[PDB]
Amino acid sequence: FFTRNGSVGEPIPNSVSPSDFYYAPDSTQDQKTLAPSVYFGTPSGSLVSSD
Amino acid sequence: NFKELQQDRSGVPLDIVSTRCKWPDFLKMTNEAYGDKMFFFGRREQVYARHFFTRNGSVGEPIPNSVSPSDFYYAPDSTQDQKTLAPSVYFGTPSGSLVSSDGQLFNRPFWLQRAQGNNNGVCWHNELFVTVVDNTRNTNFTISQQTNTPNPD
Amino acid sequence: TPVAKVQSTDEYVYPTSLFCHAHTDRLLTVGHPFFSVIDNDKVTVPKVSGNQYRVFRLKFPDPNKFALPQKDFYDPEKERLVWRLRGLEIGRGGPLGIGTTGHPLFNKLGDTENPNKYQQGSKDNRQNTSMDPKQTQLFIVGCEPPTGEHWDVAKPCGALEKGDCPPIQLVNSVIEDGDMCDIGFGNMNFKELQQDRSGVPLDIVSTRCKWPDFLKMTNEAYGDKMFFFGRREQVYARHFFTRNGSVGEPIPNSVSPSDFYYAPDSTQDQKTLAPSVYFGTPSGSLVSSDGQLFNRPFWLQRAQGNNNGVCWHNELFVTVVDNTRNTNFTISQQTNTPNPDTYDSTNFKNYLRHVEQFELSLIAQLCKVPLDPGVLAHINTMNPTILENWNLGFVPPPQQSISDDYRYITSSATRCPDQNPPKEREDPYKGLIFWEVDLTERFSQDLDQFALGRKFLYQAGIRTAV
Amino acid sequence: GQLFNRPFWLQRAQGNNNGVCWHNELFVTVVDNTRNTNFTISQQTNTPNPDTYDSTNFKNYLRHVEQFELSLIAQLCKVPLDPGVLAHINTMNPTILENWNL
Amino acid sequence: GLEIGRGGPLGIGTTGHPLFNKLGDTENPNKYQQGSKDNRQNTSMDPKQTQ
Amino acid sequence: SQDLDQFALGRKFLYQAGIRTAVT
Amino acid sequence: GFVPPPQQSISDDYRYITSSATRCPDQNPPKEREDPYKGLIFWEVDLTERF
Repeated sequence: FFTRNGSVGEPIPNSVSPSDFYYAPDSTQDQKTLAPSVYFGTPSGSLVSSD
Repeated sequence: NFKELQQDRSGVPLDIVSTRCKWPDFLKMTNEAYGDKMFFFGRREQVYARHFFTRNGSVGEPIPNSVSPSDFYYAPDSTQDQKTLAPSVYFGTPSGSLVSSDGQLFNRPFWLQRAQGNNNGVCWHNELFVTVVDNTRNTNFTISQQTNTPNPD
Repeated sequence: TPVAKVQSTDEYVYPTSLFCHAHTDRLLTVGHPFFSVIDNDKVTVPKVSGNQYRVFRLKFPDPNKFALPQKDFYDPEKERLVWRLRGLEIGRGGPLGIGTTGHPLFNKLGDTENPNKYQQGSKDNRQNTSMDPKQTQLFIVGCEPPTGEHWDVAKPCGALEKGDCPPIQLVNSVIEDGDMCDIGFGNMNFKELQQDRSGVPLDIVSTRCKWPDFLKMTNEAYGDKMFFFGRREQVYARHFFTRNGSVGEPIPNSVSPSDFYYAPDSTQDQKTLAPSVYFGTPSGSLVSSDGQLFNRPFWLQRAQGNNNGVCWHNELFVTVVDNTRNTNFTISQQTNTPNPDTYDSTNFKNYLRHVEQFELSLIAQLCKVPLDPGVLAHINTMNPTILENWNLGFVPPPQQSISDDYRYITSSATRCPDQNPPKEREDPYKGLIFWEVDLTERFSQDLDQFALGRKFLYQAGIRTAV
Repeated sequence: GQLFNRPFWLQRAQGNNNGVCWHNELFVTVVDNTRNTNFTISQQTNTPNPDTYDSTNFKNYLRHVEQFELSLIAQLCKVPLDPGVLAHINTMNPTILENWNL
Repeated sequence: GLEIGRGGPLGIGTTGHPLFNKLGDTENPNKYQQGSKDNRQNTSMDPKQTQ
Repeated sequence: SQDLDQFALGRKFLYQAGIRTAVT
Repeated sequence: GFVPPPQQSISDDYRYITSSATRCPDQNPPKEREDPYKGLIFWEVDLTERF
């Protein structure tokens, strides 16, 4: 499960639907900027079987 | 209800952090007297725990100092490492395993011969509700755009 | 004199064609998954975990006091009635999901699945370690409470020194509501066998994990503890870990694979032997809706034992474990002030809550027992409380006696008349805790109107009258 | 995937001995690696009194407990020992006749 | 007819050697390793399942 | 013992062969 | 002239009744089927296997 790199096309809205509140990590010197929320999985076709 | 139960707004991923996750009330819809809410249904659910994590925050209920805390019982007060307990609010990261073509519910005709309740497929009011969840085709396609011009090398 | 050789209920219990439906409205319970929250004494939030036994004690209405319209099918001078369980459904309401348990201070030294180099030892090497337990589903139904087994501390035949290994004994007990199921660390008394209090996760560290004794429950003479059961259980070893502590039993200095002595004398780092006390973390893999025991009707045609589903005493015990809906929901509350614009970890109080949901539905058949001398003697030898509950035995031995009835009982010109002594003393299962369900006011003859009822009618053919 | 806790009815054996328990003996050979849970139990023997966890303190042990229960259904069979059956049994295993008589 | 009763709960137990003869992991090695006197390690495993 | 129905395997053997104990 | 009592007669027999940590030899009190000739010495002759 990976991320993408690039300019954000659509940023995360300022409101958090789980908590019903706005959120920002402005109290910390790390999280102040969001990481890219553009996720992608790598597929995997599992075991190939003769049956 | 993640909106009113988790004011942290950061306890579950973006698509559900502000939504309500509902499960179908099979017990109530089945025990309805006329049997109108559903007269046929199917389900295939599966999950395993992929990763096991903690929650960061102020502890809401401290672990009791008796045998209810397990290993954290016997206070490591003598040892500068383990004086303060790690958060005992664990959450697992879910994972729906391998999607297969064999396990597919959809793209098959169903014949409603005998319904579950007393309503045997009568579409009262000229109306019918079909409820579908299919988490086996949930692949999100990554798009890109070359906004700053296709010119540079 | 009377009889030997326990006979089937099908020989002295005559069925009728009268079937009744009875069900619970919906049984919900909300609690904490690991430990009960108290203030200091009174329980504020109980322990509700998805790895507990749910032992429902179902109470039936006495069929001998049912006002049937024409009672001419049975004689209350020579006959008595009983309920026989014929259909059942154990409904389960929550979504499928796996919850995890852990200990903030677990006795785990290292990971010995693959060690990049040899290791060390100090004081308090405990770690915060969580795990998903073994997956277990079971259902037992009977007219007596289930028997569970676990390994416990016994008294040795001589004295030992301080820190010696406690001797094991297999201890049978009743399984109660809120007892813990086995989770992959065995069936053992963690409170007595592990004085560390850090050897297993928080929800079991002080509990007794019990397993149903199927070997004793099938091999009992009358077959009353269970007359039907289903079970599914799955586990694999997820990680492979080591204990920390003083090694109670050393490894023997002789190596039986090579027939030689061995010591790491040539290698300075390996001279002190690393702990050979290993443990795996269990893991109940992928849960599936295909593998589900519950939300299915079960028709009890032929019981396992000689009790063919007869609910003696108007009682039924339904014992459920469902480790397939053990999703613990993580709650959070914003304390102090609902005004900050920046996230702080001190601003939020994290909580855990587990919610279970059950719905129980049964089809009971009325049966008549004609109480002839040999049937009476056999029922009395099997269980005296049956012939006490049903008015017939204990014909009245003494005669009348004067009690002299002193007119002014609270005067000082006579002796003290105090007597009035007895509090009611009936319940023999009072020391045990069950999820008591009352179905006395829930019996109905209109099977067509209920989901299990019409499932029973469809299975038996028997369509409703038009 | 369990093999155990199930009745197995010996209708016909694999070989020429159709379930006959010669010499009044039966061998039952079981391996069961699906119940190999080692119960890790510790004792506080060097630690009565302390309210702070120490490692020197607790003595760790390992234990394992097996439980078996074997049930069988035997049938009585009779063998009429003529010259041909006696010589055939003597050829198969002399100990059978030496244990009986004849 | 015969039946073999089995009483304990299901479960997998692990075993190991405190001084097991392993030099290195060869499933995925990042680069070349080394070696000396007494390279033994504490290593546990779950055995083959057999009934 | 010859009283087969008294034991779990013995009544399983009886159920398998039909062979039910005579009702007294 | 005796029925089975409603309690049952399942005996718990340990395989190593001399070992430490199993409580007792379990059978001190001679309650059931003791002849009153316990106090008298006779030349006890067993003819059970001699008929």
